[PDB]
Amino acid sequence: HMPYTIELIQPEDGEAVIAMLKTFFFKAEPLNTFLDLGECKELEKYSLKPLPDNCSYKAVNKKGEIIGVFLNGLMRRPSPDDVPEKAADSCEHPKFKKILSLMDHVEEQFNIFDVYPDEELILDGKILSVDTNYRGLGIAGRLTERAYEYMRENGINVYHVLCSSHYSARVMEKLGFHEVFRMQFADYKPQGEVVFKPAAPHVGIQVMAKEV
Ligand SMILES: CC(=O)SCCNC(=O)CCNC(=O)[C@H](O)C(C)(C)COP(=O)(O)OP(=O)(O)OC[C@H]1O[C@@H](n2cnc3c(N)ncnc32)[C@H](O)[C@@H]1OP(=O)(O)O
Repeated sequence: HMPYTIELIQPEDGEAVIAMLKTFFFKAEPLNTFLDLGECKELEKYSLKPLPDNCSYKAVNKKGEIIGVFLNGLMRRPSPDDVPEKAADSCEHPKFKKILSLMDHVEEQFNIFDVYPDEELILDGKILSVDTNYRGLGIAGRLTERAYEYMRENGINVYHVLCSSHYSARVMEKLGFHEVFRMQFADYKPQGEVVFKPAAPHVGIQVMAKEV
């Protein structure tokens, strides 16, 4: 029950975070749904990568249950010659590899520091999820406000969130973000042919940003 606390997520919390995301987050993602992604250990491992950056937050109720998370990573301004490690490289899951390959392609097509060339460090919002028993109560907004406190404490001015869902992008707009980059699924043809055709409201990847 409530009030809930908002706390820093520790690496120890990884199993509990994954359990929560399986019930409330992963199955709602449109690319996951389009591919009919089953149980996917690679997705779970990839989802936990931001935690050691020590800027991910959990909402925890009076029973000690995680009822919301906002997983965040830190993004440092790249040098022109830096090449990012391809996430899809060495992925063993063929369906999930297609998703990571698209993520790598977005990274090659758009650099957030082209929008913000004077910024040295940007906060990267990766996964925002709230328990379906506790939605409409402002938990997402308070998780986001906790990240604003991290940003103020550390001199970070820009919050970046990549969305694969039209509905996710609108949630971020309601939270005060704006779109800075779009790539339509209909235009993503890495080997000459379309790979993704999710349900109609989902037109493409939308990168959202907020100056805070
Ligand atoms: C980085 C990212 O992943 S972007 C974040 C998007 N995440 C997701 O889409 C995961 C699935 N959805 C969720 O986990 C949640 O619905 C969230 C995170 C989008 C919203 O969390 P909440 O704590 O409910 O946020 P909040 O209280 O502000 O409600 C947001 C809106 O959802 C609507 N809503 C109400 N009940 C529900 C429900 N059961 N499911 C979805 N949305 C609901 C509310 O009416 C509210 O509308 P408004 O913004 O016009 O006022």
